[PDB]
Amino acid sequence: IIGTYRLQLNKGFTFYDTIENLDYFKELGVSHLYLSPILKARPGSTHGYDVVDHSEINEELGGEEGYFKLVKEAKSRGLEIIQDIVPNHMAVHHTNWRLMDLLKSWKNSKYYNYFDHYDDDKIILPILEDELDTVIDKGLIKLQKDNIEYRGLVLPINDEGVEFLKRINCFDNSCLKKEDIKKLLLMQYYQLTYWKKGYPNYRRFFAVNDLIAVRIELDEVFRESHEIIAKLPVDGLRIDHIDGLYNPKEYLDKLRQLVGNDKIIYVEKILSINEKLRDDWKVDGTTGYDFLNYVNMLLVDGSGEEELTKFYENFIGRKINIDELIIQSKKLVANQLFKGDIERLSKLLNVNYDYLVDFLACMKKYRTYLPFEDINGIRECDKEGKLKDEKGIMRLQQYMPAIFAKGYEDTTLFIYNRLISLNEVGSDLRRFSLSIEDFHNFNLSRVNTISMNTLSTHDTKFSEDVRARISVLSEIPKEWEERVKYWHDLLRPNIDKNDEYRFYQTLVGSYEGFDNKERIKNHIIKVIREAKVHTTWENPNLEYEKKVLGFIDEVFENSSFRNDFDNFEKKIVYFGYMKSLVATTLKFLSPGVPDIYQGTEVWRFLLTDPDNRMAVDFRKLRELLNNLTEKNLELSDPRTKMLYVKKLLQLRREYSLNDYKPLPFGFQRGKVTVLFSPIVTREVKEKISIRQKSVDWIRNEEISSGEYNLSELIGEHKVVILTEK
Ligand SMILES: [Mg+2]
Repeated sequence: IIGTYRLQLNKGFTFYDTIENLDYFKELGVSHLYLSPILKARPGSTHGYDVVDHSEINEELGGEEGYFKLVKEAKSRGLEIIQDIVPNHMAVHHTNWRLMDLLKSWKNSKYYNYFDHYDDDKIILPILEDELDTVIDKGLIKLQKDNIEYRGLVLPINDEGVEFLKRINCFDNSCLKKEDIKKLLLMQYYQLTYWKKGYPNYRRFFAVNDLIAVRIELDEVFRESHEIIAKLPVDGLRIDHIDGLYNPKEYLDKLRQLVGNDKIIYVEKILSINEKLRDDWKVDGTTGYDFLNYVNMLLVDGSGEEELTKFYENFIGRKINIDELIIQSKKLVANQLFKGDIERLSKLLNVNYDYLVDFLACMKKYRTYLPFEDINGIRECDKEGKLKDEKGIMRLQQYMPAIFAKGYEDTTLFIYNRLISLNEVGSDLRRFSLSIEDFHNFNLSRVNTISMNTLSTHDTKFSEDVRARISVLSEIPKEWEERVKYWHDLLRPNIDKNDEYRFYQTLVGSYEGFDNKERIKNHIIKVIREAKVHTTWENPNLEYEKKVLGFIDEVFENSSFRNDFDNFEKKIVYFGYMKSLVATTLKFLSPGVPDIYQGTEVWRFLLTDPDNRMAVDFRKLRELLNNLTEKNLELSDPRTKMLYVKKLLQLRREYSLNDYKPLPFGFQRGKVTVLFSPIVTREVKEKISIRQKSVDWIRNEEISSGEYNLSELIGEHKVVILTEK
């Protein structure tokens, strides 16, 4: 109802670690703690999306005891929970006893249909670090009476294998041959392979072999997998990857039936160019990528579009067309990561493999929702009317988001580097910037929504503050161009200029001094592997990657670069905070519910997961909150941003806001007016009329009715908030 605060739970931050910080959250002003998944995940999981037991609350977080202790402790200071749940899939680990049961007994297992496996004879688990023969030859498979172990993974032995071991009267590695181990493995209901020379014959999360989907569309599977979930004393739920479901609508109807229509439910689901959530999803919105990108585009200055475009082209010496890039990247991922699944979907749907890859690469939204959506939702890419089997399309719909996500989010976003502050999850790189009236129209359609407004998550490519700095370049492209050409002649890098160009922008976004350089180094390596041009996760080009790492060591080692960059960067950083405050105000005061990624209630520069997964120093945040004040804060002081978070969450509790009236450079909701300027490096020339005695809500300094320059109202921060009386 007022604000959500996302916490990344794990062993290093447990239910008890949360309990210690409840007074902080309360005083910050937030109403809901937005908890990461809490069912038992693999031991040591830093994130909890690799579920291994549906019927138990993760002991590494505090177990069932800690959770209810947390909840009751939290409610006792007006804090509610929105609990992240993961319906679609589980992890291949021995701690997943349901899955082990299927591996042991196959058709005799009650969990035979709980898992989305393709074939009825075997399951192929491409999880070996080497060829099976090599693994065996190295003796990396340890035998017991009734189980094998590989790299700490325990898998059971079926009846036939155990009969074999009794025949040869041998139950450890000492009393049998390598070809005996071989024979034993070949007769297991599971067949282990090298992770690169095997297609899984089961449905995954995207292309993650470790994760196998559960068949929640079957009513027994849904009941069992939501047994603990249904008992949770929580105000709300967030649904991970709902687009993976065979029938999301049916799933939401059963979830609503289960936990009642009063709970707040958000879905993780990426919306495209004009899409909205299905009317019949009894759901209160998404986690807010739509909002994020609307603000994100608004922060970008349109007048720099042509110049940034032409320089990018000139600097890499290659023109890049975005629509072809998107298309080729989806086709790249279809063939590289999902060839096995698309081969099967071709046979199921009676089409040629290429036509089907062409169709998936054509889809302009993440997926269609037959049998509820009409068949003409696939009409436009199925130009030849080949796709007709309803259930086949229903089946295909489960893979459609994986092509969009892996092709656009995890490939295109790491290649088209014109201005990477835009390369975000849920973005549309076909557009560049957005207007205030565009922003108003977006809000107008959401005036009564409680959907999340967020600018940073555990999956966003960057934190909001990283994007705010890089977007400043759009306002000063000429100066930007000068710097890059000098840096490029100064350093003489033996690498792809697209990688080099990428790096510079990343430094601009994330600069906190020329130390701690392993973060940017690891990130850039991740970037170019995602890009899939000179290297990949499956086949790292160690020779190229070393050139890239060499370049970055040279950079941090070049006094001329450091001094030049440092001086350019002072401007960026100064203007970036401004954009960040504008965005921040927009997040708390637009229609919808504002979300806070842990630690980002102050300045915080996070790159891509896993960099955005670093520990948050709550002790420090508490000390800042303790010493909070409204004068004379340096813009770059962390208390400046925290001040906004605390005062706008507070605003949310005292002033009614259900109302939205657009202004040329702001908007009104009740007795609240927001005035801002997304452009920050140039003085805004506008007259503004304050009709009535108002209060600067951050400064608590009354402003009297009258005409004003806008530049005087918004001052250094580029945003003001006015309340009446
Ligand atoms: Mg995710």
